[PDB]
Amino acid sequence: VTSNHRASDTVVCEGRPQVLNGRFMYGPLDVVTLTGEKVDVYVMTQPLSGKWIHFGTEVTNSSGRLTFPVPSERALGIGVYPVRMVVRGDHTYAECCLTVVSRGTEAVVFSIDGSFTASVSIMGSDPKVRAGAVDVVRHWQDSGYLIVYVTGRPDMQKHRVVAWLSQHNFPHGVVSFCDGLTHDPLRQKAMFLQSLVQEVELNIVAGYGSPKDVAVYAALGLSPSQTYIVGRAVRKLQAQCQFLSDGYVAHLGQLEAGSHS
Repeated sequence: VTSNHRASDTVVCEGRPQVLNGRFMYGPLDVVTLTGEKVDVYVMTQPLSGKWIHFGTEVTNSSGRLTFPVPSERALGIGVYPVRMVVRGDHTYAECCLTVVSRGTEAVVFSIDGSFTASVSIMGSDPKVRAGAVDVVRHWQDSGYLIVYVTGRPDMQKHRVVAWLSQHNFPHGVVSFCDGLTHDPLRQKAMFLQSLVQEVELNIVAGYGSPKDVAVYAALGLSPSQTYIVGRAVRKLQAQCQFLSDGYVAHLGQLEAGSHS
C-alpha cells in the first residue's frame, strides 16, 4: 500500500529551539500506521545547493507521529530550508520547509477553503481556482510579507492540496492543516494562528478568507479593516470585515493603489 507521509511546515523565531514534526501513514485514508520505526531527518542547509545534510534519527510512536528537535549546535539562522524525512525501512519520505524568522516578522494569512476556490462552499478534489487569487497572494509576497496558508482539511489530504497550490502557481508559503482527529477546523485554525503570534512572535497584519474565517481572525485580535472576506451577505459582512463584493481582480487593483485600508 502506498505511503502517505506528511511533515509540518515549521516556523520558528531565531534563537528558539527548532523542532520538526511529521506523520507516517500508509494508504489513502490512513488505514495503516507506521509505528516504532526509524526515520532519518535531512535538511538542505544551503537551500539552493540541492545538497542534503543528515541531522539525526527519530522513532515513530503508536499513532505514527514523530517529533525531532534540531540539536542547538546545528540550529539554522534566518531563512527558509527544505526538509526531508526518510523512513529507513522502505526509503519512503515526507517533505516540508523549516522557516526561521526574526522576531516580529510581518505576515499575511490566507484561509484557503472557499477563498482560493471559485465556490465559497463546494470543493471536491480539484476545484476551479477563483479569479485573481494568485495575483493577490503574489502582491503580498512581493510587498515583503511572509505568506501563511491555513486550511480546514485534514493533513491526510496534504499531498493533493499542495499539488493543487503548485498546479495553479501559488507563491511558496507556510502551509498548515487540521490534524484529522478532532474535527473543529475553525478551532484548529485559530489555535494554530495564535501559536504563531504568541510563540513564534509573528506580526500577522492581515487575514483573507470566507465568511466562516471572520471568527478565526477576530480571535486573533485582527481588526475588521485588516480582514478581507469574499461571500454574498453584504450588510452582515460589511459590519465585521472588509467585504470583497467585486472579487479579487478589482481588489488587486486597490492593493496596487495602496488604497485597501
